[PDB]
Amino acid sequence: NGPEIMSKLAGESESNLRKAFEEAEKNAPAIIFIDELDAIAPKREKTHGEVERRIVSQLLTLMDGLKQRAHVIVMAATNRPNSIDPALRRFGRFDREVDIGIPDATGRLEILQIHTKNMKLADDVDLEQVANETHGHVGADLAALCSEAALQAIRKKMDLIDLEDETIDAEVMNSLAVTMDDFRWALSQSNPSALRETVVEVPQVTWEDIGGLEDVKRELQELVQYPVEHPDKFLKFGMTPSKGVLFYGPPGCGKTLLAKAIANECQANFISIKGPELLTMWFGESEANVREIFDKARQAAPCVLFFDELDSIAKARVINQILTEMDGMSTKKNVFIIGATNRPDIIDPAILRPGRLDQLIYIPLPDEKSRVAILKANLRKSPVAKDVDL
Amino acid sequence: RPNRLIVDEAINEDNSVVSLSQPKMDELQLFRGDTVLLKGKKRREAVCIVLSDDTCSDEKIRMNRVVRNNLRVRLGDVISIQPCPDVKYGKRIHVLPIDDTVEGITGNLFEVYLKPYFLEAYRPIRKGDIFLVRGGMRAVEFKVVETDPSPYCIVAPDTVIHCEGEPIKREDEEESLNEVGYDDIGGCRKQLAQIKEMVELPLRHPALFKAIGVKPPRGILLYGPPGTGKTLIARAVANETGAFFFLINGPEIMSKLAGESESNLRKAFEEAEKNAPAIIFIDELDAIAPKREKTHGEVERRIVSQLLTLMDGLKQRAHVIVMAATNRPNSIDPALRRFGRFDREVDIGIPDATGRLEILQIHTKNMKLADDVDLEQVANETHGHVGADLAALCSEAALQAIRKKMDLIDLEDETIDAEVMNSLAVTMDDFRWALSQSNPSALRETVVEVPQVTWEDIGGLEDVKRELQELVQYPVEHPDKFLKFGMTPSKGVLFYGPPGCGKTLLAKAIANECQANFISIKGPELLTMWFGESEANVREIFDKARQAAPCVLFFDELDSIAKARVINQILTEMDGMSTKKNVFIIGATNRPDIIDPAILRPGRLDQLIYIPLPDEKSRVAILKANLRKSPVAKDVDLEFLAKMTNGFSGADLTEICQRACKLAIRESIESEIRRERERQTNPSAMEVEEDDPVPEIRRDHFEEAMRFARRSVSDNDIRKYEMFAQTLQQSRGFGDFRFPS
Amino acid sequence: NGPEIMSKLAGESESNLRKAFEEAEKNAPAIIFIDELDAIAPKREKTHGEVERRIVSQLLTLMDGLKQRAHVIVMAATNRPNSIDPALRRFGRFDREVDIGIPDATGRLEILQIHTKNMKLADDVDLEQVANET
Repeated sequence: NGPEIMSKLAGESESNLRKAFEEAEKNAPAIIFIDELDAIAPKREKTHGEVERRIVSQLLTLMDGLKQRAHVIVMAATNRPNSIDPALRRFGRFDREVDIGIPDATGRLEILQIHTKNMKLADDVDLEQVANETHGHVGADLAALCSEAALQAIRKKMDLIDLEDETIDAEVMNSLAVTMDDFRWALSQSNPSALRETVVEVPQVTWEDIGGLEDVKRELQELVQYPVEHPDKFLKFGMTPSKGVLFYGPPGCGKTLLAKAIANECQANFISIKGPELLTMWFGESEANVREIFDKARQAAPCVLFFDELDSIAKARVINQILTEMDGMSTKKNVFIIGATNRPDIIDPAILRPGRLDQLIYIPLPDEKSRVAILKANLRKSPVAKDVDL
Repeated sequence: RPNRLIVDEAINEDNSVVSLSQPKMDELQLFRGDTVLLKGKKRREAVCIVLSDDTCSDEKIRMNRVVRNNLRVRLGDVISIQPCPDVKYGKRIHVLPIDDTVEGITGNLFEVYLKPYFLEAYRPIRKGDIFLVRGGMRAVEFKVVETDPSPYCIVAPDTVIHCEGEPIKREDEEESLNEVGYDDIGGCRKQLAQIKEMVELPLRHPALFKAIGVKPPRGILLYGPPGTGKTLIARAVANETGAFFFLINGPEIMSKLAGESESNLRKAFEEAEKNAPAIIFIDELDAIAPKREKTHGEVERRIVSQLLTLMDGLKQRAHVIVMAATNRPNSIDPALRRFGRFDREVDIGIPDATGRLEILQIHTKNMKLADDVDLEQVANETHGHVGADLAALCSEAALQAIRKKMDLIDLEDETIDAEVMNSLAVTMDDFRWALSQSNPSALRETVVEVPQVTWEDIGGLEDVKRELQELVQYPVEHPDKFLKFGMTPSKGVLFYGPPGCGKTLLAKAIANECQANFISIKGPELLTMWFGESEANVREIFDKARQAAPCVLFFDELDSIAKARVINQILTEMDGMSTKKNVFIIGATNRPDIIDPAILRPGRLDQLIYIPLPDEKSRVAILKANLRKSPVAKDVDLEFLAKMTNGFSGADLTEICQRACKLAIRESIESEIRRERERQTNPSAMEVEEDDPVPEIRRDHFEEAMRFARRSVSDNDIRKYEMFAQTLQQSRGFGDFRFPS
Repeated sequence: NGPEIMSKLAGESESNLRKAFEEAEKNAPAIIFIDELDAIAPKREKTHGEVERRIVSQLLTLMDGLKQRAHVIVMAATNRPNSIDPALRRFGRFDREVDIGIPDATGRLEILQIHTKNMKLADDVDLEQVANET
């Protein structure tokens, strides 16, 4: 445990660490686990004493003191890789780093399928529908949602669970099933989501969601699909792939709904940062805080990170912070940078140098077939009368 | 279920006796010589033998005074009766004279007060029973505290005696009356109901929660401003059930030596684990676990980590819950707000106006009030007071009523006679003095409440009323029809108009109509964030709105920072706010062109309702509305004053109904000068009646106050808002077309 | 005194505070007095160690540990109410705050009338005139 080897006296916690690693060495092919690593080894700025430095160095020495024949591996658990003392991210101690991030929409159905096992549900509930909502929930929040819905279904049955019957009879103990509006109450009335950061997923918009623009479809296919679906033919005659286009057009003509379409078609992940999330970096002088949103894109290899209104800081830097990062990013990874704008003349011309952001695709106003496509697309949910022409 | 019955008066003198009805004998089937337990208030009980008589009613029990007081029940209250087959003989119940009517007798009195009184009855005596014995003009009540059998005892005469201790005074009663009830706490009735919902059903039913498989809570945060009795509420919750309290103080486990405070924490959690379904309480959490910035040493980090380890080390079968108490949730070490330690967080905030009446109703209990006082009136004022401040107000008013009676409370009578001790009642101007002369309010932050303005307070604007009804009421009163054909609700409108035409008095009206809470931040509270670079300080004013679910947070003059950021800080927060919560953001402005256009993107703030100048019916409505308090003469016309003031804004004609009041108060002050300055003021032909020259506002006060009227808004600036209304394209273009047939 | 319960060894000043409050509890209706409160309980910014936090918390616990039947009241003495640790201005410890400010012109005549008692003055002096200045 994390703070259990912190709540000892001085000079005794290291005895516990040595005893734990000795018990790991003596036993079978085994695995130790360190929970809450950032409470025993924070960043160097959060170390005002010295006994914590003794614990950290003891951890480093005992970590490097293992043998490859001993067959013991160490798993730690933090929340963000910049919240660790960087003296233990060197080679030999902690290198491979996996990311069990936020579960997505269809990744949320099984996590409450496993919690609704011992609870009798009725036939009106629809786990797919509640899974469709609850953006931002984590597994513990969904356990709390299930418990709150069961408690609301108990609390509506106070007409039988009375004060006159203190000992509760065996009637309601096995004859109460939760219904759908209990879930909607427990979702609506309570449960604030504990999520504000980015989310990686494949989008579900389709190509016919915005019809037309066949030249743009052919161009985006030539710039995204072909360097990843056929990577050998790009090596036959040596053409290097491009690393990003720049859309520009009138405001609100389906730019994001077009940028997500190629991500869905390629089965590629899609992160998205926006305007107000961007310029709040340099309004509060946190300029060196785009490295994390780029190496997060490095971890998910086939992604397409999408800026949005990157001219928002051109009302009066961070363009240079992306600019020093885009050239340092290699090309064997297939991450692409599509940026959107509405005032294309006010942009910095250094972003248009060949190598950084070369293509300039112009998105026009919607034509007729695209208009009937988007008009039918917005009326999926609403039942419309059959004689309503479109 | 025929168990609970009301209690009424009795005639008989026998003790530990409960009255049953002779038509109902065969359901309980217990005879005369059987012992029963009676459930009473505040979790204290007593035991009795039964009597079967006809003088009792069908649902009413006739019982004597001391067991009515041991159950703490009075006339009207309903008690329960149940059989208890665990009757047995015992050894040395510990009797003790708890009164000052002993008359100095000491030694062995128990041969005439105990041994002849108990026999030929099988007298059942529970621990804490307050039965009296009268002998020789000495009515001594023996409240036992140590009973070797459990829970009650039958006293035998062969029981050996143990009475070496000293009789004590009323202090042991003073440590039993603070086993308080639900009625002893007011001002937070909603939060009391919510925390009772959270706590009480696991505690009284430990088996059903394990039976379904739900998780009982492990830590509740009782955050709120200090002094509102956040420790009395936990005592009430624990004592209204069969719990066991344990008060861990804040700096008491900080004032020990090094290496010894953690021993106290381990001993406290071990005592909680060993005992019953219990509740510990940690007062002043932010003194033992502050934010990380306020930790320069390391021993405090050892205490914090010890708290974290012992918090996570509990089991769901142990049935112990932890309540802490801070003042603001950003004032805690955020390593203990994770899942499993402290998640559910209730908010016993500032009591409101009608929430303040019961909190001094409970303090004015033992003080004799007169008939002129009006607790509703003092409750109407005192904005900002908390419960301790109202206790101080009551004490200061009683002290001022004492201090005015120094003519009898003299220096010649050092020992004060029993006259003024029970014949002094507080009157209303004492309360007004103690409110005015003293008691600064300890409140500056926001307040959540439902407003009390009504729709007819500003008449007219029926299109705006229909629009606000369509944008606020229908997504919450009928949430299923918005799901039938999938229209998502909007999340806020933006008013704009001339300055002072009743914007806030219109925005509060829909909050009152929807029975919705209403917070309000203003201009100078807004831009003082970015003038002192506290830009990341709107997250708290948004999640405070998240906690109260049906609220309508109202900005005011949000263009105040457009004289030379925080618009971006609201802008990154509004998109992150979900839509299943029904919080709405109505913002007001006066210069609608200077606003940031990024606030007008669809999704953030879409609707643009234009509030015009007040028309005629709205003018007569607001003019009658401002004259509720002032008595006005019945011949003072108002429809003629309505259609005469034509271009006047709503904030200008609210001024002339204060100028007329000032012009009448001048004449009513001046008329009293000559009446006391009568030359040769003789008792002959004296006006014993009050003449009352100005009893109400007459006609010529308005006829003279109208002469100083001035329209504030010109014509050149109302054309600016009309031009901005034309900048919205305003349904212009093609116009009508028809579908083909 | 203020720094007298600061000039002890570590772990011994709290013994002095407990002995003082015990002597107040045992005796008559009494009054204790704490001079120079801002040297044993300053603002939180002026606390770099932790033993001063132990003294402050000991003062808080012993302050709240009194009973209304004990008849002991506590008077402190600072120079400005923003120069105290604000954890002891809550309800139950230190609420009522009087202000013996600067004496005024005619409030200055009696304060030197009481000092010129044992000094023989002549007839030409005028205490009202010197009171008018200063």
